[PDB]
Amino acid sequence: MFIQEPKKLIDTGEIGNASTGDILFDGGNKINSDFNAIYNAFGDQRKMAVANGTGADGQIIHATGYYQKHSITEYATPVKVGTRHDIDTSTVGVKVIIERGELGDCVEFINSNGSISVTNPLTIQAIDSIKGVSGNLVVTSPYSKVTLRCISSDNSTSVWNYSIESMFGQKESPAEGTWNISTSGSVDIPLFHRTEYNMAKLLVTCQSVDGRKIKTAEINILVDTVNSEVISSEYAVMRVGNETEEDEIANIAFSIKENYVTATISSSTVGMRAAVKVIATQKIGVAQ
Amino acid sequence: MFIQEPKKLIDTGEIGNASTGDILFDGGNKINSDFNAIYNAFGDQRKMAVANGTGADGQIIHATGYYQKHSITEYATPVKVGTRHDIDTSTVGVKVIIERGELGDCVEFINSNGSISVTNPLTIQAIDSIKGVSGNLVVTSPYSKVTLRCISSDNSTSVWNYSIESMFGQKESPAEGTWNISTSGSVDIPLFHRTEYNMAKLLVTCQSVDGRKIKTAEINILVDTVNSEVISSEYAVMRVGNETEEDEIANIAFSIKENYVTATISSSTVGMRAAVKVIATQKIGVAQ
Amino acid sequence: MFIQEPKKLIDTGEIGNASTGDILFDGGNKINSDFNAIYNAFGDQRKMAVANGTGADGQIIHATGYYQKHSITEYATPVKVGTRHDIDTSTVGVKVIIERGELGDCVEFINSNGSISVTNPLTIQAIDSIKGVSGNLVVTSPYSKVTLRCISSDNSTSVWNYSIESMFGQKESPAEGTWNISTSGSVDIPLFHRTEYNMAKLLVTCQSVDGRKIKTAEINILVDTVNSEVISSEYAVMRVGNETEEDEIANIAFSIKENYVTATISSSTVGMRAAVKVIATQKIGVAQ
Repeated sequence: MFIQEPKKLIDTGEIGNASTGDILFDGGNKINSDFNAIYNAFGDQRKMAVANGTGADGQIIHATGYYQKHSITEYATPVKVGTRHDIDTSTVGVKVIIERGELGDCVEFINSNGSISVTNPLTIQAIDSIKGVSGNLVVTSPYSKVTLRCISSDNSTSVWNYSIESMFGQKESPAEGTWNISTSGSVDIPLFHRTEYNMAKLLVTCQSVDGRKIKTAEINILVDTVNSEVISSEYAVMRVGNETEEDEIANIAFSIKENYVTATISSSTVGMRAAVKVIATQKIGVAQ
Repeated sequence: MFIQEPKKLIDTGEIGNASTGDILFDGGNKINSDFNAIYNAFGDQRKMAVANGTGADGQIIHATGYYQKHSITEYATPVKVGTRHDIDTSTVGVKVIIERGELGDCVEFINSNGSISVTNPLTIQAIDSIKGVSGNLVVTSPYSKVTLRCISSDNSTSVWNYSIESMFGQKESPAEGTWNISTSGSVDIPLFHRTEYNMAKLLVTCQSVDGRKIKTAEINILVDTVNSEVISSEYAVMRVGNETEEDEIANIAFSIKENYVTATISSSTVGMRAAVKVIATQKIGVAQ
Repeated sequence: MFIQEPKKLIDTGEIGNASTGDILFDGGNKINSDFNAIYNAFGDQRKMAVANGTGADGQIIHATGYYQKHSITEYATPVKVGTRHDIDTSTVGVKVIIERGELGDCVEFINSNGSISVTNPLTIQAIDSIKGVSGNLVVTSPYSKVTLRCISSDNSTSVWNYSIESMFGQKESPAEGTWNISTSGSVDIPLFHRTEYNMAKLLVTCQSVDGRKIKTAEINILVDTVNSEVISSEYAVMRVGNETEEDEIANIAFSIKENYVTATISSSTVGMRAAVKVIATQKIGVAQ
């Protein structure tokens, strides 16, 4: 691997005190050290073995950043903080050890070839320990994104915590916010175009300006594109200021309006607010 | 657009072999090429048209990175790997083509002005193909964040996969971990301050040290701030080592303790563990 | 704090017109300015107080980027766009003000020591305003990740929107895609290895090639590792082209096959498609 050297700056404090040759040589080397540091942090390090990362196929600065591909033997020694790794466990699980860190230090892993599995896992040992983990962190989720951050260092205590996420998938939410129920006692909230999702899950919480009346409900909806309708299933309903055990406080209905799956929320109570959030969706794609 | 040139390094191998003029000119140009490469990867490229990105309003290095605003005509030719784009489909949908990639290569898109929609979409063609997609990837989610990564190259096979997420929203989880049920047979787990959310959804899974007894349940809770209480709706309950079809294995209750919405988990069985995770929340904000 | 100066480039347009001393001094200073800009955007700025960030413990380029630790007095003045902050509200809540932005400008916050709470919050004022927020954005979620992006500038209107996420947690999805139901009328979809999760939540949507028949359902499953079985709870079922109010359109079953929790989907209708997505999971870890 390439272990950069800290930042070097040109000592302009000299020059009319050390002739050219000496200054240009010392300067250039410092400049090269710095650029190699930067380029290797945002570019493929495997290219250093060729013209020191120069040439027509030399290193480039990736705006998206870069995750290094290192070999098993290279992971025999602790990885530096701030580094990024694209793990390959295709032929065998790999273990990575992270040097002791300091508050905020971070190391991120990616799994572009999806080799991570239970038999060929990504084992991570963060010098000292990982919170909520006994010993090493064993990652078995293919095509995953693992982020480790140091949440406590001071002195003799270097503790890290982590996050694990899928590199891919449709995670977007088509709608999230709060809307007022107009004096007319009803409000339409466009969720998404009829063609974007087949199914969606939302949470709806309606509360009066004084918080005396409030209702919350979870709703799964199915988009029936052929009949231009939307089927819904509301459950886990909870209310507080309901005058009667029959009084809804707020009713939620669905339909397609202007080609947009739409939530229509109405209520008797005046000055009712309604928070609407889509927390999941499903779109039938193409098999395989 | 600005298409950087690979990394260039100063040939200190010369100097006391090529006079100053030649070395300073060749050096400076290389230095400028490199810095332009870096600055354009982390800064606004539209500024290059002014003093080559210099001046009081010249380019700067964004620690957060930067997403370039390019024109339609500029997207007529394949985009390089490692680039970032802030898409604008306000007047018309835009198509972007990504050059053939290699394992790990990445390209990320953002939609700051929220112009993406079904009529003015973001169409992406990743040289060769995108997994789970027939032809081009058509993005219609406004204010979205799209990430494309190459998951297979080798030779004649350049396949990419993608992720789509919302740029905005409250996605945080107020609590996730595992707690022991003390010998007293009960444990309180603070979830969040009474004022942070009106509604929350959690998953609870309790298992004995030997895995003979286990229960899982999903729970939606409503924070009644006025009466300082928390209403709950537990469902999808599943158990395995239940001695009786009336034996709960573990009971979950909610209330406000010390002003924190709190989960109280108790069980007869000794040595019971309980995993608690909040997978969704809803907070009534301000309309509009 | 360190407020970088815009990009500076070496004026090769001179040299055989201004002797060495003048060019090397002016050049070096520009080079240093640029590198300080880069290093301070991707490295610890607190090190500038020592040898200007040089030395054996000097600044380094973090591939993961870096989030600066600034003091209360330093936040008395507006923060520049593109900066990253690791907030510390351990002794008192801190307020940060963001200078007016332009479309796409971004500022990101992290909370490595988890000091953020309701009593010691992170208050953010984005010059002009934040959408869906009345006044300042008040963050009370510990160990959070806050991202602010400018979604509208033009002229007199500088509006921002934000996202809040947990820095840590297991958020990965073990499976998401679409599968064809073979002519045999049944398909097995491996979800994850039996040891990865104790509980999972999935959404399943099956639709015929012509969209006349379709069913959607939400399912929570519990992995019974001791008996090598999987218990399930299917609900919120919705159908459209059901010939009978008893006709399922598609049946979903679960079990462990080859040691992988597996979904088995079967249907009478020919040419049925099935979208399967795991939107939540729970793994019993170690208490504390």
